[PDB]
Amino acid sequence: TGRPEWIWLALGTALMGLGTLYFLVKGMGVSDPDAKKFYAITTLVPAIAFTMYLSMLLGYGLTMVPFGGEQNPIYWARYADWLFTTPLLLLDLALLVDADQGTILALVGADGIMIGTGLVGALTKVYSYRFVWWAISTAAMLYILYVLFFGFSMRPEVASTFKVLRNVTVVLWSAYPVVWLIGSEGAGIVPLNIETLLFMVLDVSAKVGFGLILLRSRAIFG
Amino acid sequence: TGRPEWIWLALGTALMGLGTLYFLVKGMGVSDPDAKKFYAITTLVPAIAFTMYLSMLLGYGLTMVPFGGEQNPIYWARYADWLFTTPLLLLDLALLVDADQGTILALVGADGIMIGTGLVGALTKVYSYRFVWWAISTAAMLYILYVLFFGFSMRPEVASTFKVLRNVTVVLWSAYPVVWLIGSEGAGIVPLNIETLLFMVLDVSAKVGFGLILLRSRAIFG
Amino acid sequence: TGRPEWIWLALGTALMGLGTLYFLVKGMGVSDPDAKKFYAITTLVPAIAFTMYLSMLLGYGLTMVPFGGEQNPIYWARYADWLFTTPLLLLDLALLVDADQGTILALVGADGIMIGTGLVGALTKVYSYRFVWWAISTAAMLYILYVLFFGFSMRPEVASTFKVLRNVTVVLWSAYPVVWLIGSEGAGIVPLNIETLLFMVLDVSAKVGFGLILLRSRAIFG
Ligand SMILES: CC(C)CCCCCCCCCCCC[C@H](C)CCCCCCCC(C)C
Ligand SMILES: CC(C)CCCCCCCCCCCC[C@H](C)CCCCCCCC(C)C
Ligand SMILES: CC(C)CCCCCCCCCCCC[C@H](C)CCCCCCCC(C)C
Ligand SMILES: *C/C=C(C)/C=C/C=C(C)/C=C/C1=C(C)CCCC1(C)C
Ligand SMILES: *C/C=C(C)/C=C/C=C(C)/C=C/C1=C(C)CCCC1(C)C
Ligand SMILES: *C/C=C(C)/C=C/C=C(C)/C=C/C1=C(C)CCCC1(C)C
Repeated sequence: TGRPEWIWLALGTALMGLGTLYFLVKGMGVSDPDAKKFYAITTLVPAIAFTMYLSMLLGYGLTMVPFGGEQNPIYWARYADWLFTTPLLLLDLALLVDADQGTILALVGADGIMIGTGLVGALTKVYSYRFVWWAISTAAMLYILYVLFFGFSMRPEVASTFKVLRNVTVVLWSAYPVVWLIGSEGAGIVPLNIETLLFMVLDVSAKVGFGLILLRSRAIFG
Repeated sequence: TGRPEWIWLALGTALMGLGTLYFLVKGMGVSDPDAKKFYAITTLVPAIAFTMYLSMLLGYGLTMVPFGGEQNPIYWARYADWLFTTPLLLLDLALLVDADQGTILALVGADGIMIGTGLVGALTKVYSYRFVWWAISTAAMLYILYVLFFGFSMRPEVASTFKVLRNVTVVLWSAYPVVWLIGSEGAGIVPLNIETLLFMVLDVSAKVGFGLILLRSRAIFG
Repeated sequence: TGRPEWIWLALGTALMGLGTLYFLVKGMGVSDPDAKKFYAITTLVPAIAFTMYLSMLLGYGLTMVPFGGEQNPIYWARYADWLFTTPLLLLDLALLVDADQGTILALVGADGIMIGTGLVGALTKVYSYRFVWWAISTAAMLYILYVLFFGFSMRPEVASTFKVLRNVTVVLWSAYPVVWLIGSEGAGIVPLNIETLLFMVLDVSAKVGFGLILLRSRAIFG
């Protein structure tokens, strides 16, 4: 459309759609209950992202936020996506290593706090306070990354695949607060069309790339 | 009130209230943990619907959506209801057959996608796009119905009761996308007062009728 | 600020922040899975409350509701807090006594209904109807309190600690509907600044006070 970022929302929509259908077909036939869990979780993630990319593409998931005395285009639908998809991604990791339930609840809840405070930050009209929310969200993120690294006799296959996905997760997720900070939600140093591209690349990598690694491994089978 | 559909919202409120109190009294005394689960799930469903029917009745759960250059009355509270009640209904089925957790997560998540995209569709102001959301929601519904039919040594009692509730579920749930399509959210072929009646009959049947079948069966006891 | 209630939102923010960091440090080193659960649940509760107290403090979690022909300041962020923190508090109790899953689902769902109907009540513009929602919410609360008292061979340590926390819970939670009723959401007999103080004292007691009791007990360890 007239939104220069449309192309990246259209490509992200397509790529998440295609990944969803690929993982859907792929899990057909799986009967191993353990594998079934990883397929469900991992197919749902880009399915949800598909819908929220489409909602941005069609303009539904966009709102205007006044701050710095301008009308700032804020794509709120990203936060509806991440609210569900990031705990699911963490559940994939958590099930892989057979985490304690207390650790899973710590992780999902810290994640909720991460996304929810990112959303408040995204919609806050007092510019300096936006970054207070950014910082609290970032602290939740660092708690999560901490736990993925220092809170965890897995069969070697589990350990191997977990170590790869953990490294994928730390590197990609750590980029999100930077993109937000430099983009239109934060300091406005990078234009929205380039921010939207950055988040498209991260999201497809963190969802479809991550799931391709995971669903290809024997680590998911009993 | 001045809303011709008020009578059907009032009757639905009453019928969901009465079913809630009936199942509440009925489960008094149940000590079998397995039965306790089916009572909790099944009592909660019309309790939630009661509150959302009342919110429509009092006017809180109604908003105006501009599309086709008119101010279209959209009852959004139905989606808050269904967001919680339809996965609970699926959990009842899922527990009955002792489904794998991966299958339960596939089902709840597809359901979330179904209702959430129905909600986006209901609130979308570009008329043609409303039906894009309808179609995606319908595809999620067909996934769910698929799984209820082709994804599942139950004691005979389980199998019998499941087969009945599964048939109830496919027939009633499949009617919802049609009512939406022909009613005020979609093509506007049927007036809101008749749509509201249709959804009242479906909802009471899918909640109170379904639970009467289920809670009467010995299938719910260990 | 210019909001006389700011001091109590600032103190509540600080006290919930400090309790969160205290329980965080405290649970460092716990390896007992059972204890890990109670720490996660119990650290998350004031963490969430911290964010929602800060959102009120900064003005984000405040909206104006027209009712009685005035513009009534309503802090909606309390309901986002409680929506998550009150079922977590109930989960702490429920895990302590090893409740049946059916009882946990009854409790979380009644709780959802309690907070959600409180929220509708808080945002309803027809003044008399506000108290219809109050009453339904209160009925959900009384169901919960009922179950905490009459629905439950625990090791003596469990029983002791549960009896204390149950008594803490009944007394503090029962005060919330009264504060709402007499305060700015309800009859307007007590000013918002005094209401905000009352809820600050209850919240800190029900979260940080409750968790101090719980996390100090050996009841949380296998
Ligand atoms: C059969 C497998 C390999 C997957 C094909 C399904 C299609 C959709 C997603 C697949 C590609 C993603 C690889 C993961 C990592 C990346 C960093 C993706 C970032 C996107 C950038 C654009 C590059 C081209 C693509 C169209 C694949
Ligand atoms: C004791 C049992 C039978 C239930 C009585 C509790 C009352 C409320 C619901 C009970 C009736 C519902 C039967 C399920 C199926 C139906 C298709 C219901 C659709 C509603 C249509 C109106 C018919 C009359 C009613 C008032 C029951
Ligand atoms: C190490 C322990 C004791 C806790 C210290 C962490 C700090 C924050 C919360 C601790 C205090 C709360 C006690 C629970 C009960 C109360 C009724 C709290 C209500 C608050 C009223 C203000 C009183 C002073 C306070 C600043 C503690
Ligand atoms: C599917 C997409 C994923 C994996 C997205 C991850 C998003 C985050 C890790 C976001 C983090 C943020 C912060 C740490 C700071 C505030 C802004 C956020 C929400 C972008
Ligand atoms: C308690 C009520 C129940 C069982 C409601 C079920 C609702 C659905 C199956 C709704 C389905 C829809 C679609 C498939 C298409 C878009 C519109 C919906 C949300 C009405
Ligand atoms: C962390 C805070 C807690 C424990 C808050 C508890 C809140 C309640 C028990 C609220 C109850 C309410 C009703 C029973 C009636 C309507 C108003 C409410 C939501 C304040």
